Amino acid sequence: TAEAPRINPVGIQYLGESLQRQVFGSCGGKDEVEQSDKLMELSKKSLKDHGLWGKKTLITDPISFPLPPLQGRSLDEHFQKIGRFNSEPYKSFCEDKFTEMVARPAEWLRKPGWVKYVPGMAPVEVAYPDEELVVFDVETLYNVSDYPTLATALSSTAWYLWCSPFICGGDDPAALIPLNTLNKEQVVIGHNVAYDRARVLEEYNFRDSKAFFLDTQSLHIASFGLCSRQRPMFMKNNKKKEAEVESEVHPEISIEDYDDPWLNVSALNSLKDVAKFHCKIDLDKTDRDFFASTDKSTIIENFQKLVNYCATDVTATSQVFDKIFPVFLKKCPHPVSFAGLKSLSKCILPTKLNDWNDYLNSSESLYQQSKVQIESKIVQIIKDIALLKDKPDFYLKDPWLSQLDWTTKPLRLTKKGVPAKCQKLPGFPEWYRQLFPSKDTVEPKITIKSRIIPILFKLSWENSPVIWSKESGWCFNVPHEQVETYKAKNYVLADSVSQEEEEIRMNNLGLQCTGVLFKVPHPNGPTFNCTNLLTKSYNHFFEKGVLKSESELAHQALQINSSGSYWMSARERIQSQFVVPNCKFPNEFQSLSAKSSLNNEKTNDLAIIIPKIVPMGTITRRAVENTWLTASNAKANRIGSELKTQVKAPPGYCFVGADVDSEELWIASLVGDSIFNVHGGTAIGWMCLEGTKNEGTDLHTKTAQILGCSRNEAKIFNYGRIYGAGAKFASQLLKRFNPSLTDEETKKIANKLYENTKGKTKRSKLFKKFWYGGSESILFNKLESIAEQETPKTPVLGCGITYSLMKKNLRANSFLPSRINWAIQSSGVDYLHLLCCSMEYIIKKYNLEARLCISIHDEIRFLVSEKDKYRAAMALQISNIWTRAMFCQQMGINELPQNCAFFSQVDIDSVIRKEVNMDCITPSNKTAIPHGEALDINQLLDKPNSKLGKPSLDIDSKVSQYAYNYREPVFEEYNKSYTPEFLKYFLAMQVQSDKRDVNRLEDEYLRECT
DNA sequence: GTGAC
DNA sequence: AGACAGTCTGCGGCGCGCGGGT
DNA sequence: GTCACGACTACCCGCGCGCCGCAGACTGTCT
Ligand SMILES: Nc1ncnc2c1ncn2[C@H]1C[C@H](O)[C@@H](COP(=O)(O)OP(=O)(O)OP(=O)(O)O)O1
Ligand SMILES: [Mg+2]
Repeated sequence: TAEAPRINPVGIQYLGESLQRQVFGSCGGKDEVEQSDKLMELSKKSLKDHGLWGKKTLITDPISFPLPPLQGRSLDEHFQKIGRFNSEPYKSFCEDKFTEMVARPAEWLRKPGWVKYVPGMAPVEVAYPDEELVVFDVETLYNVSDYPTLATALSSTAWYLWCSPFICGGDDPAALIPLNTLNKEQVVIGHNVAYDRARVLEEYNFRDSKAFFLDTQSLHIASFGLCSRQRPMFMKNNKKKEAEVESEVHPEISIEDYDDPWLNVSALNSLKDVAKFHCKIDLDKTDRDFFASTDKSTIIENFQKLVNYCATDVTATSQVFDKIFPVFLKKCPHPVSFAGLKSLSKCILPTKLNDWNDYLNSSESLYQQSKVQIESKIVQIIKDIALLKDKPDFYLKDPWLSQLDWTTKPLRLTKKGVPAKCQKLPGFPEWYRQLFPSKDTVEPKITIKSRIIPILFKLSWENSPVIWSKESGWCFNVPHEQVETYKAKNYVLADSVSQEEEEIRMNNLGLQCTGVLFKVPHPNGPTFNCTNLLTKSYNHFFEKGVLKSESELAHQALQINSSGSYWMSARERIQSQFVVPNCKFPNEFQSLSAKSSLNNEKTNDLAIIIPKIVPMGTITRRAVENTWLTASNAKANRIGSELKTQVKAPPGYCFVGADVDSEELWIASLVGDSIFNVHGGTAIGWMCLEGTKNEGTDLHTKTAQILGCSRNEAKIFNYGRIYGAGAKFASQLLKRFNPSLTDEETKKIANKLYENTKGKTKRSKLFKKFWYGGSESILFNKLESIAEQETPKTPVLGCGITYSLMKKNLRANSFLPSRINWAIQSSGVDYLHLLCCSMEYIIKKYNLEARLCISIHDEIRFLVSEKDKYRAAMALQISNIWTRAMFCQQMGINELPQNCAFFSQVDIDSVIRKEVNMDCITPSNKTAIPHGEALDINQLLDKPNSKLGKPSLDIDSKVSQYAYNYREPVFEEYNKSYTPEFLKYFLAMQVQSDKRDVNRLEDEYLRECT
């Protein structure tokens, strides 16, 4: 009948016979079990200590369907051969690059288009440079338009200059530089090259391009780190540079270089600093103001100077690249890294123009309408208050109005005449004067973020007025009788200095002391001070009634603060995007499919945005985007949060997308389970693999149900406990999730959870310090151990770490937590690169009509026509299973669990959102969007027209030419240092639950070693 | 300052 | 009719709190 | 009954507000 499931000694299911044969081929691991039996016993003991032995898991029928064959006897051979296939011929052009540079022409000619100069010959006019490799730089007049003005290119033989018609006697500034990227394969090298790519004429096509734009900044960051640890490590570099510039003498003996050697191997990200560091070139930056002008006649003069400046920039960039590139080849030697770098350097965003303009208009209009309306009333209140200065008796009794500086200076008199020398407001109180910045200002300025607002809005805490102090922040007065009682409420007294200042101010104003000052609590802790009382996390106190106001505008101010902060943060970046319409370039916007079959109706409003993506902008080799990878999600009360819904597909096309499930937790569990060689050998690995997302039995959901919070808050809590957070911070997090709890309750819960999770600690001379008795002790010990190696490498692809964070460059300020995080956060980049390479290979092999659109970390999307949508989903599933099998085989296990093999959901839609069934109603958008479609593996297999067709025979013939070289895995290199007796005794001690047993094992080891 | 020696 | 020494008067750079994302 | 350093989520982007160091114009004796 049906096939029977296969189960380990632990109740975990594996793949079926067909999937096993097509993925892992034939393998045998029977010989390890004889050594593994002791480990199994240890694992069994651990599983009995936490009560997970004999507990049932999820068992389902096996899945079997045919797959495309592999190109080697192992996954490493397959991936290396496909990487060499996808990396050519750009890799050959990157090498054999010229070293000597040709001479510069004496005079430049002003002529529209492309002009080529060859030493010894006359200048010529050309249509395209038509070169394999060039170095490129672009200049533009940004205050006039977004279109380029001039450009220069350098090759191995000649020089090229491109001039716009706008500076050659024209009134139309809309022009783009042509390079024939749709038919000629080429490599263009530049510094921040995306900004230059955005100004190329033939890049505005839905059909794929054939040019590779390479960036030196990403190579420099990935190689040298730039001390970009986002800690005052970055501050010490600037401080040391300031100290060196201040000193006019250079002593032979150097102080603080012994303590911090890494100060000598770092620079900044700007091109001038990189050139000064690597190539010792002093690059002057003075002419950059000439491109800030409004009149174009300025550019007509000083033409030769500007062209020479741009050519000097080109020369510096070439000399920097010729030194940077071999180092990058040395640190990252796997072809998949280069293929992923090429894949992530080409992205496109199709939009529409009128919708974008309407969205911008509404988003600005609502914001200004709210802001002006509230500010008018605040100014009116200030005007009414400032009129009573003539009666000292009325305001000297008010508890709030008595804290203002009611002092007036005399009017100056010069030679018995009016001086009239910049006197802003004579004979007025000081608090009123400070509102006006200068004499020209006629109306006082005020904002809800000002400091005197809790004085203008009479605020009370526990039915007591608030008092501003110098040393502390906001405080309130409690009489002597109840001082002990409020100590039961865990409030904290202020320091003695503020007490003395309060005493002297009350003696100056002429009253007697009746109590003491208590501090308003702060969310972070008792040490921090409170400075603002109208921000987030004070709304709950306003709802309860602890914070009270005598004015109705406090609640409206809180609403306005909650509603319009993200627009205030991102308006300038959102409104300054470069959008190119269809009506201006009618010969460019070509369709993805060759058989267009006309159908140009109702397509009169189309646009394309090219993002400015830095492929490697972090120490962990992640990509950086300032606008599109920092975009908010749609919310019911947030203005302008519908940004990502503005990306729309043209008629006849759609978006197919996916996102990886529980990514880095799975990687950490795999690292922890690699010691025992069996999936589920540790308690956390067994807890992670028991259920699936579709049944609502994942670890994040269970944590949320136990803690009584949402799933995102559970994700934060779980990712906070790992990477080294304390119990006090966990208690503060629990307080912030549920603000109705008591301090002791949260402390007890956090203490119990940390005791159950991590365990206890032991210090021994032989085995240093180690955790024991917990369900995640082995994982913590392994993560601590792998970060102290001499040459740290990524376990999957073998990428190296930056020079700034290596051991030999550090004697103090170890920066330990980043070195702990680095490997786990850097494995995701390799995951993404493998996924992209697999998708590119499948698309090229089976002639699908698809192209990558956007990749936000572990989320990816593709633009696919209506005919090949389910084939694209199938290719995504195959890529996922290949990547997971690669990860499992590299770490030493030749099996894969069935539950984690495939994506949970695959999304097909027409816009970009997080969930298909979202109306996306915002305060600025009043129209709902129809829902999309989401599919799992069984529903995908049930549908027709989802099967791949006939393949091309020549692709495999081209792939088979490349070579394969065997390499040894990273953990196998790591395991050579330790003797097996040390390992077995350490593993035996890590699973014990009492100090006496560990001491006995240490004594037995000491007796055995002799 | 605080669980471990 | 300058000389110059006090004597204010704003103006710009810097750090920090506070929000968005995986 | 002492003790010896431990202890610490991570990676990115950017704006408004208070604070302080200076460049510049204005009297006022002074020659
Ligand atoms: N506060 C955070 N701290 C550390 N890492 C985080 C944090 N938030 C997100 N990440 C990291 C860990 C994730 O594995 C990785 C991918 O992001 P994300 O998809 O949001 O988490 P996830 O994959 O575990 O949940 P899900 O299964 O719903 O996709 O980014
Ligand atoms: Mg995910």
